[PDB]
Amino acid sequence: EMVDNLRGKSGQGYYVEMTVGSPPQTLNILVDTGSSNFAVGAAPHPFLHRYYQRQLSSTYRDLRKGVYVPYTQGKWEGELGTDLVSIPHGPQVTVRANIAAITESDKFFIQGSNWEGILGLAYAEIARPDDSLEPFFDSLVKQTHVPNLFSLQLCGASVGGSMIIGGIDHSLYTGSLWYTPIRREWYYEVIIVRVEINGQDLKMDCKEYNYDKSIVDSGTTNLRLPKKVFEAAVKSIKAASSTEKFPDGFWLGEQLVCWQAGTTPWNIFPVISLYLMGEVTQQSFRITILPQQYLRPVEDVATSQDDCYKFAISQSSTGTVMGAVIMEGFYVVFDRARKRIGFAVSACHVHDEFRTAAVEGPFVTLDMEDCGYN
Ligand SMILES: CCNc1cc(C(=O)N[C@@H](Cc2ccccc2)[C@H](O)CNCc2cccc(C(F)(F)F)c2)cc(N2CCCCS2(=O)=O)c1
Ligand SMILES: CCNc1cc(C(=O)N[C@@H](Cc2ccccc2)[C@H](O)CNCc2cccc(C(F)(F)F)c2)cc(N2CCCCS2(=O)=O)c1
Repeated sequence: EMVDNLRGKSGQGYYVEMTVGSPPQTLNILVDTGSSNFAVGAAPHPFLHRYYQRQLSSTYRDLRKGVYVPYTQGKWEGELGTDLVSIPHGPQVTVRANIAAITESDKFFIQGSNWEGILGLAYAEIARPDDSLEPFFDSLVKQTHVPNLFSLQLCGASVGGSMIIGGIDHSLYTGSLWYTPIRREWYYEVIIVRVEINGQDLKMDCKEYNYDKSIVDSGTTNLRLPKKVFEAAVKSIKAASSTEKFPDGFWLGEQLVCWQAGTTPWNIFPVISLYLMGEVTQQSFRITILPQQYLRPVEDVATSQDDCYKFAISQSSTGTVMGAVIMEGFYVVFDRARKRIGFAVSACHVHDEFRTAAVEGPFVTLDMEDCGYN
């Protein structure tokens, strides 16, 4: 019943159907492993087709406290309250949860996205205004018998996939699940120990990859990399693809790259391997990313004699973000109960006739260095 319960549009997040209030008001809610506030449009906005109407809910309780959340992209402010929340195509559970009723926003809501709010699935430590505001998943686990785990299978304008709450769906992946420790419970923080491009080690001190943290973030589109890592990665991708030359603006995400329909030269773009810390000392596994992931298609009927793409790798000053383009085609298990994140090749994994996304291990290094930045 939970399979294929996610929809989206490319670059605009994946959402699940939810209800808030009693009687239930149906809203589409963006699934975000990169924050911890459950928030819903609660006043008219140019890009909202619908919004939460507190006055129509018998079960609403105002908490008499405002809240402000600035993301990497977008920001909102609203009023805290609590109400009943359900997931019609999730576990047949309903919980009373904290809800931020958004009454003002700036570059948050997206024209044509089909979602009206956001479900922050990370830990209390990064909830606003502070960690006493219990996140939704914590409320769900406490109030129901749901096991303390969820999994996301994001598939690659319309996109889809599945969120499985309280379990692992074996029909959604092949091969082995490989686990990386959640380093600290705030974001879903993990450790990258090695990066390869086109099979060639980037050859940096591994702490650089995690300056100042690395996170798994379904709510962010791109692979985001620390400046020094971004610059080295762009250099390596440019070199591997040097049979064709693209404008500087493409590499900065300012510009599209386009080819005649059906002729995208995938083979000239390299594979990227991120090695994630294993559960055992100096052991790791790698997830391999194809250009079908990091060249994000941009749908536009005006450009449709062509296939056009945005470079979905960008610079960060706040550490690494493994966003949606990285997660797509993997089955990603957020095993909160065992403080670990599992990766496997998903049922909707990306591949062509030459190459495929992969999750492979184990790998061993003799280097005794801790790759964590702090
Ligand atoms: C899905 C919408 N496209 C993008 C969304 C976000 C982003 O900030 N996502 C946050 C949720 C969100 C979803 C939809 C619209 C707007 C925001 C996600 O929560 C960020 N997670 C890290 C974070 C950063 C700062 C504060 C917090 C806090 F914890 F919530 F406070 C979390 C970033 C982003 N990037 C920056 C542009 C250039 C492209 S990008 O991918 O590099 C593209
Ligand atoms: C904090 C829980 N609010 C509420 C919980 C339930 C309830 O009975 N939940 C059961 C599932 C359900 C889903 C949708 C409609 C009706 C029922 C659930 O199976 C009960 N689980 C045991 C339980 C009961 C009470 C408290 C708790 C708790 F875990 F301690 F919180 C658990 C109903 C409810 N209301 C529905 C609108 C109209 C009035 S209401 O108060 O009855 C508020």
